[PDB]
Amino acid sequence: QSKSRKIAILGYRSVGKSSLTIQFVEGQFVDSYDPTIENTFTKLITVNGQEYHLQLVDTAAQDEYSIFPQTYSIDINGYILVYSVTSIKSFEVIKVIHGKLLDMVGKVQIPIMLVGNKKDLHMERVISYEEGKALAESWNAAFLESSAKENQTAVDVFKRIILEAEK
Ligand SMILES: Nc1nc2c(ncn2[C@@H]2O[C@H](COP(=O)(O)OP(=O)(O)OP(=O)(O)O)[C@@H](O)[C@H]2O)c(=O)[nH]1
Ligand SMILES: [Mg+2]
Repeated sequence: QSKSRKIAILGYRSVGKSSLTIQFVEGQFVDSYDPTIENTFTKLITVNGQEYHLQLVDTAAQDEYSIFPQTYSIDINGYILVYSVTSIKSFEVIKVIHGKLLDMVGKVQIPIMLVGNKKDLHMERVISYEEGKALAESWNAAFLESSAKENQTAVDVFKRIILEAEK
């Protein structure tokens, strides 16, 4: 009765894939990392009374040239696509990533959500809320903005991808 989830987090370099994950897992914010290394965390959380066993695959940076597999993994229960509100490139890239992710997964019922991270960097935003939101809507995906400095926003990200898979 203790549910299980493997979640993959995707996106361009330095968008905050690791920071969000670490903030959600260890409750702290970090200034540096090992960019091209894949990392996997385990985290237990109770969402609405139900206990979930979480595996979080913090993938290495990908761009428009990264190879996406042609076939999905059964054991992966959902995908978080991250970009930074401070980087146009990361936004262009997350669209390419969604594209290649959709080729890989086909019609299979595995949730994909979109996260615009670094919302706390007000003076460096180059992507509006409406643009991320409308992109997500065009994908029939969920959308949140987040800051890896703000624990509750990282919580809301993972909670939402879990809830999508229950839908
Ligand atoms: N202010 C602010 N800085 C952030 C936020 N998220 C990440 N950063 C910073 O952005 C830089 C990149 O963060 P990472 O978590 O390493 O990004 P990443 O997606 O894991 O990048 P790769 O591992 O290279 O793929 C780091 O210096 C972080 O401290 C955020 O939400 N707000
Ligand atoms: Mg990473």
